Amino acid sequence: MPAYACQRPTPLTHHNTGLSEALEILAEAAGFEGSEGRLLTFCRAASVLKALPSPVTTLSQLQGLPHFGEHSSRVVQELLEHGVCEEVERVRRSERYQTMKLFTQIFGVGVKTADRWYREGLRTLDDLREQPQKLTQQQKAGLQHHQDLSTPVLRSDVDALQQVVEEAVGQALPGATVTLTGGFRRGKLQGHDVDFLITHPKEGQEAGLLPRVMCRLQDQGLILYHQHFERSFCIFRLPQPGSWKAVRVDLVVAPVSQFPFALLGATGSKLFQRELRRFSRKEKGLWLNSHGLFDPEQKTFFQAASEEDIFRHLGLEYLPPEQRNA
DNA sequence: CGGCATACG
DNA sequence: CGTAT
DNA sequence: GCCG
Ligand SMILES: [Mg+2]
Ligand SMILES: [Mg+2]
Ligand SMILES: [Mg+2]
Ligand SMILES: [Mg+2]
Ligand code: NA
Repeated sequence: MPAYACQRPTPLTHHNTGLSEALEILAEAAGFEGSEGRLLTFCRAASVLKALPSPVTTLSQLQGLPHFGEHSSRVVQELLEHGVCEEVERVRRSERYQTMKLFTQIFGVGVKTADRWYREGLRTLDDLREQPQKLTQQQKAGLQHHQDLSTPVLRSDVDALQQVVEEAVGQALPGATVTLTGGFRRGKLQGHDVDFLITHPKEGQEAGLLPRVMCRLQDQGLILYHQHFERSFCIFRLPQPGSWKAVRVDLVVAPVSQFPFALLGATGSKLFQRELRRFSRKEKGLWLNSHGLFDPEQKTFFQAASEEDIFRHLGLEYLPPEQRNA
């Protein structure tokens, strides 16, 4: 088992679901307390289990696996022996965890804002609605639409949204293309948002595109919220039988020369990209981001034509999106 | 021990 | 500060 | 919390 998540296939569904979910609870709780190092380790340990070819049934099977030390091993041991881990259950039922989870799930609210509100004594969404002076317009949108945004987005919803985005993109810039990214490109059947990447085959033609797209979507009555650039974080109005629902949609524009890097970054998973960038810098001496791959010794950028190119240039076996579910 | 991904709105 | 993968 |  290699130590970096980008060195091993990680499928969407796997053989250690309960064990990984418990470790991910501890990762999430670590983040609510600002402990980014412990969040990473618990996330990494969870991802190792997702990469295994069969269920862990005995503690001996953790020996030699990366990112399993005393703490993550004890969690697994308790789950295997009793079906429950006391630490995990204590976190799950704690007022701090449940409220930070509730608050951070609001669009426009992060850990720092949620923590401040928690310390001020706030606990519920109605507590927040009773004091709109404390809210940004973004938070107001997130709170107004919270119920809809808590409902899973389905793959049928994605097809409908892609068509309306393509329509607006086609008027804004003929020949521009729309690619589905994020979790749905990795094969997820549900999600909490839809992610798209837009480019144009002629380098430079994509300049100024996203304002033109957003203006056209807003004119069509499809935009319930947006920030108004090259990234937009929108709430869309999606038709439903006899009504509609609010859906989070993210749009990204990249020049075609950067498209492989932007596609790689936007396809994720989040942990996969963190691990890939860590691997690039620490093992290969190259600096990876959503725009390119930089050799800081020669001061040159690697021209990729495909994701396959990028994996080859990092000396990694290629992984299709469906195997990047770290 | 230091390090833990990286960018844009 | 927020957002995203 | 774990790795190198
Ligand atoms: Mg997504
Ligand atoms: Mg998104
Ligand atoms: Mg230390
Ligand atoms: Mg997200
Ligand atoms: Na949030």
